[PDB]
Amino acid sequence: TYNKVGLYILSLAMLFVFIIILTAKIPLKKLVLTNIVPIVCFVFFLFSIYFYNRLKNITKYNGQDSVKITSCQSESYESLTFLATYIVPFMGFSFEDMQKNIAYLLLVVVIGIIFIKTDKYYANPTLALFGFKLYRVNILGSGETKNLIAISNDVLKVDDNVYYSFFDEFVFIARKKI
Amino acid sequence: NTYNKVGLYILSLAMLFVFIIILTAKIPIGLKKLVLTNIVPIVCFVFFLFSIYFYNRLKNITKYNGQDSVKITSCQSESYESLTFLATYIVPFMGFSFEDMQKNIAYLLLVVVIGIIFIKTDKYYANPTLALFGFKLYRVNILHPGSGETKNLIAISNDVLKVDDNVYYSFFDEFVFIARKKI
Amino acid sequence: TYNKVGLYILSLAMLFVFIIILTAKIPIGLKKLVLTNIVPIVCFVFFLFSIYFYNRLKNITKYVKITSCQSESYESLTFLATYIVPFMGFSFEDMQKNIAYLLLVVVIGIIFIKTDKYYANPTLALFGFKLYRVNILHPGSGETKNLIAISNDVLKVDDNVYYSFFDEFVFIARKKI
Amino acid sequence: NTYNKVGLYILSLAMLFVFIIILTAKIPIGLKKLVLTNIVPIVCFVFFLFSIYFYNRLKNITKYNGQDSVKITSCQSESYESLTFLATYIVPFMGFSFEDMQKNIAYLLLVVVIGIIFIKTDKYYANPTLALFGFKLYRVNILHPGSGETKNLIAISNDVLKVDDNVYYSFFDEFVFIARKKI
Ligand SMILES: CCCCCCCCCCC(CCCCCCCCCC)(CO[C@@H]1O[C@H](CO)[C@@H](O[C@H]2O[C@H](CO)[C@@H](O)[C@H](O)[C@H]2O)[C@H](O)[C@H]1O)CO[C@@H]1O[C@H](CO)[C@@H](O[C@H]2O[C@H](CO)[C@@H](O)[C@H](O)[C@H]2O)[C@H](O)[C@H]1O
Repeated sequence: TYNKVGLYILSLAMLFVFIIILTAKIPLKKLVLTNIVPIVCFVFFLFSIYFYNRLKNITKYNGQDSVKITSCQSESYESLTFLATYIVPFMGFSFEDMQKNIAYLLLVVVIGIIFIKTDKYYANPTLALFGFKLYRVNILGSGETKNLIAISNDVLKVDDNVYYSFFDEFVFIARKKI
Repeated sequence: NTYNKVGLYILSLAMLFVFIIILTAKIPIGLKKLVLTNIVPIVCFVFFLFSIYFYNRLKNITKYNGQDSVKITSCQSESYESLTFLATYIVPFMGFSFEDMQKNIAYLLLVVVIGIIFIKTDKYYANPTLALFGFKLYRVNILHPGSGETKNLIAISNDVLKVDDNVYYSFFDEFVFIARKKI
Repeated sequence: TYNKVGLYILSLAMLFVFIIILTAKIPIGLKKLVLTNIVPIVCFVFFLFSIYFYNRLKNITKYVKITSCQSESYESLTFLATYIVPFMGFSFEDMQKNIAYLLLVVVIGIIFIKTDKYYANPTLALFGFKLYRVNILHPGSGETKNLIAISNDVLKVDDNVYYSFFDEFVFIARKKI
Repeated sequence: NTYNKVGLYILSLAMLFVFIIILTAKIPIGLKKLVLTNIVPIVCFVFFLFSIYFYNRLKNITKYNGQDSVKITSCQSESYESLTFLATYIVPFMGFSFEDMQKNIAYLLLVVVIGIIFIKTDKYYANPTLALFGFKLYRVNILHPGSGETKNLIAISNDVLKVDDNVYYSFFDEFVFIARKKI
């Protein structure tokens, strides 16, 4: 599953637009040699667009059905991920001096280690602009399935057809068939 | 009615505008020069009159000529998340230097992006600066007499909501509304 | 009982030591040297006021049965409100920054603490103070409930202490041998 | 036993020393005045070597053998108090450009006073930087085969603790200890 790093690029997906705005020493290969982080962020933005297309067409396949939807509930977001991965790199990447961005980019490592769990890096509140929503679904053929938090592009009513992909053993992708 | 939805968010960020005009302004007549070196203070002042306008709108929205008297069955205090304060107000006090307009453009884009996120994830009342203007969250259950029943609605009002007293309503979405006490 | 400002000044006692170290600009000394550092003069006057309030709070209680006794679990949010943010604001070399940080002190005053439990700053624990939750029973009708004590010493069930009532929720007491 | 307590607190304040060393360090035969010019990274390097010395000391407090075996009756998770991260780490990140030694002396007094409250109020293990070195809190009801039974003690350990397994006690106060898994 190489798409696991695809969601994390799609998790940020708009911070790379901010670094283009923030660090841009525009007035030739000299201008290419003066700023490098804009080029890296542009490559990552293009990769984010490609992973968005892959996540868009990744649910359309020949997989012969998952389940009818059983009892489920909403999840909502964790704002600590948005304070960790989005505000602090934004403050790191605008200070100049070459010596403060290293400190703030180590602070984001410290917050990512000690304040949030390893598996809960997919619950980014930035991943709400692209029509995404999580529902915790108890899937019950397929078999018994519990504690599987599903990424969905629409609402999830009960007792209806749904196609599935798989992302991890905690998370997966679902699309509603009518 | 999503126009007032972004308006609650822009009302809950007026003290940020006050912090910006306090932190930024360079007051020593002058006409063009005083306008030119202070563009961020007058922009945040325009945003401040926008927030005052939306305060006037949120005060006047309740008397909508409906005269409804929906009663209260269960009510309990919700409180704010108290991280939405840290998500919008930690920015100008972490050392952000308002020197070039590129950084101010990036900051305004961050405010717009965080507003779109907070609108879409149903966290536009979660900012704890809403209690500064006076607004208390109550998880309340209205009766809606004679035409059905609702469940698990979040109400914002500037007065105390006890149990079993009829109120008005002014809905934002299907989940969030605003009441005031009948007198 | 105006002594609520007595405990508030004693709560910020070690803060005024910081501002003396921080914002003083002492290098021949004239009256001008006194008049530039007006803020250290006010902080020193408040420090002597805190010394007086320490000497007064040493013997406020002058000349009962205790039922419940639980720990209080000191809140750190009052420490983030009134201690580290004025220390941030008071060293920035221009007036607008401390004005802004004092305004944020006001904001993380009213909008966060819901200030009736402002007494529980952990700087008081430096000055030999401990907090306990108590229900009082006495032949003074014992009617007060959900009472919280601030003391220099530990308490337990049925401990003879002298009440020195402070507010609706607060008193000061020590045990009797 | 307060020496081990302030050792645990100064082990918690380790990435702050690393952050100060990163944040203020002047990168520019006779070049021997660099110790005089760069005094803050030198004293923070001395502090960092001290912090790793208390870490190496705390790694083998439980190595002291006395044939210790006590049976754990219950286990939970307490988790670090999230607010105490902001009380010791917000100083070099909410501004505070390092300057003449008056401000550094004030910051040293603030760190010392922070330690003086945090020892007295029993919130030295509450710092969440301790999980970076690897430490998981477990509220344990532990029964001693001996004089009596103890209740509601907070345990710090480098291993995961299950139900009914034996540990080694290294009591700081009567409330906390650092333990290792029986093997
Ligand atoms: C401008 C400068 C000053 C501003 C200060 C303003 C206040 C800021 C404090 C904010 C803050 C931590 C933020 C940490 C900093 C983040 C990195 C910082 C980066 C910069 C370097 C602490 O907030 C405080 O936390 C205390 C302990 O949590 C709590 O006390 C309590 O004591 C008793 C229990 O011991 C108890 O009995 C008592 O009832 C309480 O009261 C306090 O009431 C509360 O105010 C809030 O964090 C909280 O905890 C989580 C995260 O850990 C996180 O939510 C999680 O849990 C939810 C439960 O449902 C769940 O719903 C969420 O899904 C989940 O995710 C949220 O964030 C927030 O819920």
